Amino acid sequence: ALWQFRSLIKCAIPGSHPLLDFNNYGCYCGLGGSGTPVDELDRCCETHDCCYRDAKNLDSCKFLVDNPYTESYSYSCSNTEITCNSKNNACEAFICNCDRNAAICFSKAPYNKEHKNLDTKKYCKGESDKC
Ligand SMILES: [Ca+2]
Ligand SMILES: [Ca+2]
Ligand SMILES: [Cl-]
Repeated sequence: ALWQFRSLIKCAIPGSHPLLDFNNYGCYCGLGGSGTPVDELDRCCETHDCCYRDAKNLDSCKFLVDNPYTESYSYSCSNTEITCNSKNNACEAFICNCDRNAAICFSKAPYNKEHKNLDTKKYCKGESDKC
């Protein structure tokens, strides 16, 4: 679930505010995206979206017609470390892992505040590079 993803971000990056910080950043950090990623953190967000695309192609997820953004899963946070409950079903487990990979990628990527709230219409028009 989207709110859970943001919780994962807070876990890996306690020093941040998932919404104000990682939403409306670059061309892909936020709901969907387009164009060419502006930087490493932006690439993390692009990758994340493609992860959700892959999820929808999983057998289990297909049958569930599950929506990555609203599908809830079980996770726990421990000292900056994220854990996706092994009891989540295969689809839920793939979605949680997508979010987990994203959160970790964010934590490693440098944050460039000038990439915040870019004009998608004058910096992101076009198609994604991958997926
Ligand atoms: Ca996005
Ligand atoms: Ca669920
Ligand atoms: Cl598509």
